[PDB]
Amino acid sequence: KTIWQNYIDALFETFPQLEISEVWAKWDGGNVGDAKLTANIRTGEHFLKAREAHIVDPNSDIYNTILYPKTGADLPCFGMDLMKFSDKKVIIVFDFQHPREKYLFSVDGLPEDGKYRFFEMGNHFSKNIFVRYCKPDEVDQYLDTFKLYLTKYKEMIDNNKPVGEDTTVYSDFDTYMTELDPVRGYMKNKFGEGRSEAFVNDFLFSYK
Ligand SMILES: C=CC1=C(C)/C(=C/c2[nH]c(/C=C3N=C(/C=C4\NC(=O)C(C)=C4C=C)C(C)=C\3CCC(=O)O)c(CCC(=O)O)c2C)NC1=O
Repeated sequence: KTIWQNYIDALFETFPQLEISEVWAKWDGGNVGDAKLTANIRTGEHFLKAREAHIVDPNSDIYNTILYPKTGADLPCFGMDLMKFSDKKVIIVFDFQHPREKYLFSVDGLPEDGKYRFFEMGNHFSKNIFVRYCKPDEVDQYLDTFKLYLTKYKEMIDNNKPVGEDTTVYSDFDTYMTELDPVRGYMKNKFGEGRSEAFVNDFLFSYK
């Protein structure tokens, strides 16, 4: 059972071609394990990969997924970080994440964002970065907006039909995310340092 189930459903209802090609990890961890990690690789028409991490424990439920489109049409990735940290607190982030360094991407008609702790806005995050904070029982209030972002992304995929498989397009992007993403603290704590290292470098941001 996950509070993110309707977001997850919407994603795969939009892109039903994204089927599991590799289960990269199913790990136990946390307290004596109360933490579980599932890391899947999915592939399908017009995508290089969709890499999906889902970490659950008694207090938290994190769904971290990036759709890497096929290269050749200068399309952004679609990224999400849906984090429940406790019974009282969640953060929802999703965005069009463009692989070009210091390149402003936007989709006119979408909400526009407004500074954050860790990343650099406008650099692999778009003008339409969507970040909200709320209670777990409140997450579906933003589902319709998420569905609009999915609709726009499906439109760009369907209209451009990229076919390239040049993973080096994503090198700067995966390098930036590796450098800046605050995933290491949580991961080491629950799973150990070698597993943390592998998860970040060989699964999350492996195109460096
Ligand atoms: C798997 C483990 C995992 C951990 C431990 C994790 C932690 C994590 N991500 C964060 C922020 C964030 N995370 C993102 C975005 C992303 N980050 C990504 O890895 C991707 C793909 C995006 C795509 C949109 C952004 C923009 C913030 C800053 C939010 C903020 O400052 O409130 C924060 C700061 C939240 C805050 O203080 O408000 C933490 C602790 N995210 C995780 O996924």
